[PDB]
Amino acid sequence: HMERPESELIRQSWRVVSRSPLEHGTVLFARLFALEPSLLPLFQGGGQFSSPEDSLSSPEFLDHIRKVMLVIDAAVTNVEDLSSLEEYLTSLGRKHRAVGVRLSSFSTVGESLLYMLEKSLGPDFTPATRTAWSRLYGAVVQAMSRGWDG
Ligand code: HEM
Repeated sequence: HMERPESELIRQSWRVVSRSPLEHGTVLFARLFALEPSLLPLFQGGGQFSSPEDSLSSPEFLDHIRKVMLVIDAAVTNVEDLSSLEEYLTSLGRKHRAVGVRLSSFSTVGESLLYMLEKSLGPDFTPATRTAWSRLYGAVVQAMSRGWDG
């Protein structure tokens, strides 16, 4: 349950972001690392003390930014009803727990998301657009938090 006018604020703004997902994704992660810098070591080359062993164990950053935005894409596609994605999102959450990402970190992503959108859109980031994106992202996180034994 999210109604057409709000779904449409989301579809439109996402269209602008979708012109350049890596560029905007990089803004999201930069804010993210400013807020939680301890997440950096989870990516290939994000360590101060790591060998080339991480390159295969760990995700590469720009590649993973693509994956993040693809998942957000699916959420947008299902903005009006998100239940067909809960299976997946519960599975994705489990993966993030498995490699040491705290649930609390996904809040920091939310802020970073709103920050990216705000930079991306300026006055077009209307209060209703911000609120709707909180609801949408919160719903995504809700589904994902299922993978944390909770
Ligand atoms: C602090 C935030 C985040 C960190 C540190 C992070 C870190 C990682 C890491 C380390 C992996 C590799 C997982 C593995 O192969 O075991 C990964 C995979 C992934 N992440 Fe994230 N992630 C974050 C947020 C997100 C968010 C918000 C999304 C989507 C909404 C996302 C989507 C993905 C996807 C799709 C994969 C691929 C997993 C697969 O192949 O099944 N991540 N993430």
